Amino acid sequence: GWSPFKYSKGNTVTFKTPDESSIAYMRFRNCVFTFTDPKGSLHSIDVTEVLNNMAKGFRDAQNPPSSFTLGGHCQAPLNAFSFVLPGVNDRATVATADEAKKWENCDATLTGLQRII
Amino acid sequence: GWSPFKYSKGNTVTFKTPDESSIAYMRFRNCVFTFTDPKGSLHSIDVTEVLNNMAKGFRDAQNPPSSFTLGCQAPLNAFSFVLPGVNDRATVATADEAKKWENCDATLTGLQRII
Repeated sequence: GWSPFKYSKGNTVTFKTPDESSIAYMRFRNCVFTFTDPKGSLHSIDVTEVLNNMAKGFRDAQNPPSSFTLGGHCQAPLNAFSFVLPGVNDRATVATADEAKKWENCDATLTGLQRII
Repeated sequence: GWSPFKYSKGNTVTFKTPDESSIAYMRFRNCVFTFTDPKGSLHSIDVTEVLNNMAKGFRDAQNPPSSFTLGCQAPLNAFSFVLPGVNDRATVATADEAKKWENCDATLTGLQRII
């Protein structure tokens, strides 16, 4: 059965199987990343397949993990840049660490449903 | 005020000012790119700022055109805009997989105006 989840700005976003079985069988539906920009406007994007692809990336793991964490190598907390919306928060549109500094107090949320098959 | 537009699969997508003025003053609102994948599932993306950014690319021009065309030019198709994780080049990375998208539907709707 599907289980909704909700993360907010600053969360370390870790997705875990309920019984420590393999993360590669974790599936997602209706996942929406929402954020504000420095002018205060809202942006949203469906990131369901990004998340499904992340779980499927563990298919070949010999020692299969029971979780995966969004940050990357530094478990980067959820912020306006956690998922790319082309034209808004991509590094062509925000091409500097200084330019990205303006987005430091913008809100961000991640909601969706997960399950294991 | 804002004017609606709508483009369908295989249309040549050209945005044109109505008075032959510079296209760098065209702006967009509520632009959504929708497409189907080879399995039949529907996908959508907000492409409002992608389109604003194309128009903005003409701000510095000495002799700006009165139009720009999504593009030589490629008619609207499932790859006309990128939805990360679905139709990007890391996800559809081989020629046999790309071929499966050839018949997929694609639609572009939004509002436009001169500012």
